[PDB]
Amino acid sequence: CSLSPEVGEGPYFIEEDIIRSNIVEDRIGIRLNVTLNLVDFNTCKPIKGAKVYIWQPDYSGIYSGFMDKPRVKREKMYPKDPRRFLRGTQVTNENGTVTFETLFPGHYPGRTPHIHYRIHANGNVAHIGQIFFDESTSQVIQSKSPYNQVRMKNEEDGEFTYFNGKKSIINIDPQSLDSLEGILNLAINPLHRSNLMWA
Ligand SMILES: [Fe+3]
Repeated sequence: CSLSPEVGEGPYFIEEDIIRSNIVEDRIGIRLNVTLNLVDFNTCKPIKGAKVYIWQPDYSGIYSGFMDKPRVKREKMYPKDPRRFLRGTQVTNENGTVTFETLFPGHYPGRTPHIHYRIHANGNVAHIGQIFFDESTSQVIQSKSPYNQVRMKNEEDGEFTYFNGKKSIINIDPQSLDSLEGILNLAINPLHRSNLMWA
């Protein structure tokens, strides 16, 4: 129960209700279950009814909707393809929990591997961030197929450094090396209006 850090949205958010737990579609990689537990910063009690969005690139660093890897611009970015793999939304339960069935993310050049997330509560964009991986685990996974077929360090990454990525690393249960299980506990502020959206 300390306020989780926020991190810039980047350019590839797509504001669509795709409410599902399994976001893999046709993508290939290593299965990762991402469980996020949300509490209200103020009370430390779980937050119920919050919409959690995640989005991430596939193993070779492609984002669905931006598969033609277009030029990035400060002005509002619009997806060209209709694919939505590796994107989803889940609504927190009584316990403040959502779980997604995803893959370990690939990454871009000039970025460390991560999964984005954005949370709506009370019709406000309450919190935007990024999920990072412990260096040892990331190294293990990147040595396996298909991740090893195409890496900026956490500490080289502008976003990780500037926005406290250290407090935003997902905890992977090591014995889960059938499918990986990851837990990240977050404390957010449902009254906060984030200003970290791309537009
Ligand atoms: Fe990204």
